[PDB]
Amino acid sequence: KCRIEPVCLLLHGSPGAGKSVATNLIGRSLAEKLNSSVYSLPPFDGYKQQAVVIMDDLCQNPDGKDVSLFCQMVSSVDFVPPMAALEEKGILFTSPFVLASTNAGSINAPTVSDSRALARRFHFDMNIEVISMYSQNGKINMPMSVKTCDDECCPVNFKKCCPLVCGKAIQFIDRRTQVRYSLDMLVTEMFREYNHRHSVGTTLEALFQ
Ligand SMILES: CNCC[C@H](Oc1ccc(C(F)(F)F)cc1)c1ccccc1
Ligand SMILES: [Cl-]
Ligand SMILES: [Zn+2]
Repeated sequence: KCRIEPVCLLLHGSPGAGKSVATNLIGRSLAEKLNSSVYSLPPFDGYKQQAVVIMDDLCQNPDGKDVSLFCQMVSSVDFVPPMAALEEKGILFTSPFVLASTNAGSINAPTVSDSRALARRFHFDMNIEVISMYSQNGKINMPMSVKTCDDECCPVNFKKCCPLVCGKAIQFIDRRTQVRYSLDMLVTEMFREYNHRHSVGTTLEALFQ
């Protein structure tokens, strides 16, 4: 149990809510801070210890295999993804971030213990809301949402701003506290938690716990 636990995000949205756009942008911003890239987990072909793993469109009813793998990934246990069937060598999983999206209001695992294990691991658990101006027919308008903002915007974690970044088009709502974030703000939060987990103070604290 020598690995720092990945920082994990779950986004709940609807099919047209731009869930995958959101995880892609959050993921890329975080990955760039670590000089790395994003890897989408095929539901481990192509995994190369990328800093950010994305799991898009989690089903509402994961089975025991889904639960088991996810709980390996998001933990402090050394974990070698299964690669034998791909005839590739075993390598330790080291991604410090895992982002997931789902259309489910609530994920329901097979047992309530399983549900507790998932809840423990989704540190950030947010609803996506698309702002009505930027949605037609239940589908987010990407041309509108990617259009560069004027200079009233100066983003923290991106080189330029658009409504996707600063909360004009999409917002993220904490499911426990109802606190609201722009995508940019959420990246700041996720990287702060990463820095917290990797700090000397935190790691030395664990010697006494
Ligand atoms: C095989 N069952 C559906 C595939 C699977 O769905 C999942 C649903 C939930 C979870 C968990 F456990 F909540 F993390 C993990 C996976 C999934 C979805 C997207 C990416 C990887 C795996
Ligand atoms: Cl149980
Ligand atoms: Zn903006």
